[PDB]
Amino acid sequence: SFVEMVDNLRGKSGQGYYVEMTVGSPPQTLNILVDTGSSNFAVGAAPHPFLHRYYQRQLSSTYRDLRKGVYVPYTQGKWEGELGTDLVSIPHGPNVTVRANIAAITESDKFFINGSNWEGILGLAYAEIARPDDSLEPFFDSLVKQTHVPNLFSLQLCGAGGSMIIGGIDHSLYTGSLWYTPIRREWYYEVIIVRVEINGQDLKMDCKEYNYDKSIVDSGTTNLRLPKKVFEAAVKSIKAASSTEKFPDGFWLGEQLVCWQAGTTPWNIFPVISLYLMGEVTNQSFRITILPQQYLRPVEDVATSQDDCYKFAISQSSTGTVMGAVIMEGFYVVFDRARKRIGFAVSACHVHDEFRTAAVEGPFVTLDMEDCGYN
Ligand SMILES: CC(F)(F)c1cccc(CN[C@H]2CS(=O)(=O)C[C@@H](Cc3cc(F)c(N)c(Br)c3)[C@@H]2O)c1
Repeated sequence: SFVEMVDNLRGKSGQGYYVEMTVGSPPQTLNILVDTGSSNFAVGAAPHPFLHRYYQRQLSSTYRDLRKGVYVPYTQGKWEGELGTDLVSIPHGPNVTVRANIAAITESDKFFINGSNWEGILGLAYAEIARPDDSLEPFFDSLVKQTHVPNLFSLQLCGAGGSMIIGGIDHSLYTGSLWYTPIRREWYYEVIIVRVEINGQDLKMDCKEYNYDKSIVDSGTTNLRLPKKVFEAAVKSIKAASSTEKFPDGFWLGEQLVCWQAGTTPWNIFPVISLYLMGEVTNQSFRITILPQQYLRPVEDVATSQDDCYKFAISQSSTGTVMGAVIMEGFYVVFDRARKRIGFAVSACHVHDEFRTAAVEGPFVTLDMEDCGYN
């Protein structure tokens, strides 16, 4: 039941969101990062300073060794492992157990994070981007093939963890309309941005620029990441809007804190960002609106806790647009694989203050008939 799956996520935008899973027989419990930006299921399978626990294959009587290796480099971080299959379940997910491919991680570099509380990663994207290649069936594909569970899941990520609902839409997790954008190609969850506004002002670029290389929805990435040209325009607009405030050297590069007296963060001087996504009907679109409460990521540190401190959670990308966790937060996002579309609605934990709120609004119509896809 969906009600049983509500609030089955913990974690952060910055260090990711994780769900409890089990692997092996008898079941070994692990926390697993939920990642719509990759397609491998991999778990720590050897001791590591940052691992609280790990998959012990010798204690699983249902483990099968595939006698093959696998290497996965992400944008940051990488791991190497041995492939096998074993029985996998999600205690606070669907009431099923399936046999799935598992990469047992034996070596890693800057993959595991100190204090994150997860021990593996669940890549929920498509086989096309699986390593070593597309012949390695991803977990969700195995889940759908071996059970009767409908081919879709939804994510409700919440900031200061959320819910992953597998097999259907939980109407209790959103208000207002659910708006759908097509999945352009089934590899990453690739979508098309047709228009960008910052505080109501159109950036006025050829819309292909917004999707340069590609645009994807990626729960495993913290920031909104933008192609260079779009990033520079965004920073220009946000800097102009917040000009009454002085920001530290390096703030706009995303690795320097800015702090304000507790409760006094000047939210109002930062603009809202609107991303218009391609609709299901020709030249119609809808927008999701992003508040500074989203793109200024709070950095919890007891040492700095006399004040409220933030990092700028928009970054320049070399890999195309990435709608990461800070974008997904506050929205109910439906990965409707069966109908090749992604839905957005306002969730119960959407960000807002007394003047402004995150929103999903449509339809909007565009005159120009250009295809905004880059490829
Ligand atoms: C082919 C591939 F593996 F799917 C691939 C390769 C490069 C980029 C992408 C896009 N998705 C990536 C973006 S990322 O910033 O590297 C985070 C990564 C998951 C991840 C890896 C990590 F280490 C750590 N700590 C954390 Br937290 C989270 C996503 O998965 C996918």
